[PDB]
Amino acid sequence: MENFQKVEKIGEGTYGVVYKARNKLTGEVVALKKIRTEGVPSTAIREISLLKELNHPNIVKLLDVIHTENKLYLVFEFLHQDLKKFMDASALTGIPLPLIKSYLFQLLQGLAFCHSHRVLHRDLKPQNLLINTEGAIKLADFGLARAFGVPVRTYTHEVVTLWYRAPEILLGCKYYSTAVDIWSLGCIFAEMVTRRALFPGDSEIDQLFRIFRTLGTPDEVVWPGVTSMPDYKPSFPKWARQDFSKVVPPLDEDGRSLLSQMLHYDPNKRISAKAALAHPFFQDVTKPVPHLRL
Ligand SMILES: NC(=O)c1cc([N+](=O)[O-])ccc1NCc1ccc(O)cc1
Repeated sequence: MENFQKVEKIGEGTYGVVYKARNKLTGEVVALKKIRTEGVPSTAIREISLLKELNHPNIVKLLDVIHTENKLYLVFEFLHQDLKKFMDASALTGIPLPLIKSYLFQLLQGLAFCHSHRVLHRDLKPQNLLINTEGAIKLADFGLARAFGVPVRTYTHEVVTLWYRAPEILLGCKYYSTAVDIWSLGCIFAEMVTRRALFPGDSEIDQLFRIFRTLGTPDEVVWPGVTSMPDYKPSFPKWARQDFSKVVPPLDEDGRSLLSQMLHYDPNKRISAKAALAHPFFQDVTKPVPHLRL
């Protein structure tokens, strides 16, 4: 709009183009997201508007929702870097364990807050985890998935990443629960530790089979009800579960314990954000400041 002087093109999310913009008046620097079509559902705008009240230090603030000419703009507080970029920049030496722990602890606080307010993310990934020079990390796009929906790609021929998708979503479950976010975060925690994606599937089935190959093909024993799920097939190969010690070496037993609880197959057995915060892994948590090159 004419109220913003597009500084640059921050990128192209799974909803639309994102710009770093400066408020001509306030001078405020923000992230402006133009949402993808021909009318804008009033149900969507109401849902979105509710999110302006969902404020927490570990949640990227949604400053404004602007509906105009079949176009919807979301104005968000701006942060200089995402975790995907930071991990790549830290690929040679790895992110120090104290910082990994701090980030996981903060992300869990953010999740606990949203979940206590009955708001789910549903599409957590390194790119929507934003960080600043203060050692803070925040979750971006909370609640957008429900307020809207999800197509085959993003909106314009852009492959949607499935690497962080919970198995219940992959097996066709129609009702998501807060557990899907814990799964995604577990996958991200593993990636920060090993410096490699945990389950980098390139198709829905490859995603599911990569999970099965590591955690074992689920059955009625570990996941009651799994064989009755929409896309479950009796023909799925039966893989034995691997040792966590081989999954995220050289993570210590406190870390491996927490991760295994975040990756339980049964959404109901999967640990909650609130409960994870009390896990012994965080007994010595601190808040280190990252070396950020902007
Ligand atoms: N709220 C935000 O600040 C932000 C928003 C989205 N987004 O998709 O809504 C993506 C990245 C973001 N910042 C990190 C960033 C900043 C500058 C860059 O050049 C690249 C990444």
